[PDB]
Amino acid sequence: HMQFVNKQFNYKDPVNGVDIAYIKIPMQPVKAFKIHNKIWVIPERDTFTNPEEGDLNPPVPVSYYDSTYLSTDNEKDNYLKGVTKLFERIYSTDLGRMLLTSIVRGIPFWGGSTIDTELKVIDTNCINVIQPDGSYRSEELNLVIIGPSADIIQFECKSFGHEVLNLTRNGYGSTQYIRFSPDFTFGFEESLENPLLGAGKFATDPAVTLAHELIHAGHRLYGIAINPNRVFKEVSFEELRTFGGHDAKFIDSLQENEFRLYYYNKFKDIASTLNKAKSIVGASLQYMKNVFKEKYLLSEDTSGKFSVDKLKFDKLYKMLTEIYTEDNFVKFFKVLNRKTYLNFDKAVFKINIVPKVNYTIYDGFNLRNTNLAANFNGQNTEINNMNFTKLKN
Ligand SMILES: [Zn+2]
Repeated sequence: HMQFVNKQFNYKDPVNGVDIAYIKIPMQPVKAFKIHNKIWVIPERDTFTNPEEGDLNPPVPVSYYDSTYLSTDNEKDNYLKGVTKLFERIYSTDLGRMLLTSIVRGIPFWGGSTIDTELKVIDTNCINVIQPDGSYRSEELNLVIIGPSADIIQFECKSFGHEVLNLTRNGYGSTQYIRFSPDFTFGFEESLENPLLGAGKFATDPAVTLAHELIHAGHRLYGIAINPNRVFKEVSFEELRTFGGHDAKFIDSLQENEFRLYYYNKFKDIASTLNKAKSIVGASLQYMKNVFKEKYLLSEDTSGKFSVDKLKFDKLYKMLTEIYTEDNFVKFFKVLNRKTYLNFDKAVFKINIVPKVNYTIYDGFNLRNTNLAANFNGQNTEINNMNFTKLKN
């Protein structure tokens, strides 16, 4: 049986109000599946996180629009089993296990109250969960995997903002929503080693596509995201960090080090908010004080802990910013991947990673004991054409 995903959810499965539920994104309800503590999956196209982006009608170099995708319960059960299977694959790694744990730990901070002495949740770091008796109760979560909006292949990580606070960047953190599909993959290129096998089309293992957005999710959960302002003469610092590898030192070790001490200080600001705290709204004040100490790897002192172990911050901060990277995950999955984010994808492939004969948790497309095992022939869209239907812009 499983390990990350508690049970095997079918979309047919009956609402129970706890892990199978109709919810409201903080509008009409959607069935949602709590695959793991703090992590839900919504197998719908995302019409909800954007008040403007409330449609799927076509209006970016590579794009793909189909208003009907993720419409049938047959699609939604598959979408769910895909994300599930992709969750298991990423968790099957020492890297993916550690990052999912940082993500489950990374509970968004209680910086909600105008009141300086008071801890309160921020409304947006919740969903409203309709309990079978036909009533709604707010539940905190860290992560939502949701299906895409109009552009099917527009994968991202977003979060409800604060009227004053930069939640993903002040250390607080915020509930994270990933528009993601295990139902599509993009083509990239590399001509192997056999010096040159011309211009072939390999497919991205969508476990990498998912890993990418989780690393963003982890960044934004620990409120250590880099301002999307910060770019390369034009590519996001946050993306270059997230991709990692040869790209990673395009970001100067100058801003690398100011970014680090800026977050150290926003951690200390957070450790003072707790100590100064004398009240709580809605769990125990101390229980909730100890979840954030667990989160920010806080210390011990009988007067009232307070201290940030600058040595322990360093190990968390780097784990999140410099080890949790797309490149490192590529070495673990042992797949053919982009050698840079500065790439672009060329083609869009319809895939089905659900049937174990198509894709596994341990090898993805590149199945053991087959031709797909050699030379990443699993990911090669010319050889494994039976697992990739090319589509256009
Ligand atoms: Zn990204």
